[PDB]
Amino acid sequence: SRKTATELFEFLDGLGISHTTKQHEPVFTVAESQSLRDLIPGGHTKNLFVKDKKDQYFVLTVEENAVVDLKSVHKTIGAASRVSFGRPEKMLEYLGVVPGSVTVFGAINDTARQVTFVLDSDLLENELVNGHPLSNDQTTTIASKDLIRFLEATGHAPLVLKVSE
Amino acid sequence: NSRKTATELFEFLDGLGISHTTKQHEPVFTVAESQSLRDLIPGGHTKNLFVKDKKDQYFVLTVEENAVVDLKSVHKTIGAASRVSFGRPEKMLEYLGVVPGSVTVFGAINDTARQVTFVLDSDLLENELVNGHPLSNDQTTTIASKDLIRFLEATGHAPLVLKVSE
Repeated sequence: SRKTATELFEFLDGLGISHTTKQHEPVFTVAESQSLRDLIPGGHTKNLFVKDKKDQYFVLTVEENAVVDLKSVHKTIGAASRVSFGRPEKMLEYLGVVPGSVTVFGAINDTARQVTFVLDSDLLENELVNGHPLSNDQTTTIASKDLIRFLEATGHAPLVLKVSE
Repeated sequence: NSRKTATELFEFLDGLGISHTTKQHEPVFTVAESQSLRDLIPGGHTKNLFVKDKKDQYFVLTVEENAVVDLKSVHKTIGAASRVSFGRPEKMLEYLGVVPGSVTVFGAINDTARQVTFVLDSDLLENELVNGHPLSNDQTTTIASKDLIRFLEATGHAPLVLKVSE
């Protein structure tokens, strides 16, 4: 069963992870999305859901303005081939999210631990990081060190690697 | 309000003598799927910021997909009256004939009242070729960067070519 935002917050509370959240209308355009980010301190995350030819799945979580070279990233992350995008059926199955609502907090839904989470080194140089708490009408801030603790608590030992250009 | 079809756009470009090529594709939404698609399509890929100032002067800033615009300062570069604010969907549809998820520099063809000032980032125009959705997000169309300027001019939009990216 996919978790709700409330269930995510409760899980963070049980872990002793502090969080704050802004409620907002979902945003879509380039200027409106940026305008919203600029009101919310911290690194804002974006996620690449990918796989290799052996059907090993990864989420690469990077800062919003970072660029990943999809032709080469496999070599950094230990993938079996050049990566391909993961299709939505496995994205739903594993992370409980749909396109437009992808979030690193989706780790909580991957109870079979099919996804390897990679966190970009530069992203974690931010004191605070942001993602949607399983809903796109909220943005939640946690400490970057607590993102690691969150992932570990869901059974996902993250790889911290430089995947951004 | 004008809301032309992709066909109408192509015919307009044909009458201008602007060569175009288009890739048909399912619409893409995720980060990796969008990037994978861009990597198959040569040229600079465009993204657009639809903004206004306190005097309700509207602008479209068209930049390369991986560029960043400093929204706190860009008004000084483009000659706006104040720090800019995002343009809301009503006016975006009224002027450009586009909705969220389908914003495109080709929407200039819909701005028949010429309410929007188009600004092209100078770095973007160093690409020989540039890409945008031809008024539909299941296609991506490539034209020469100099032809993007010709297209804008033809629609009655003299573009400002300025460094608006960081």
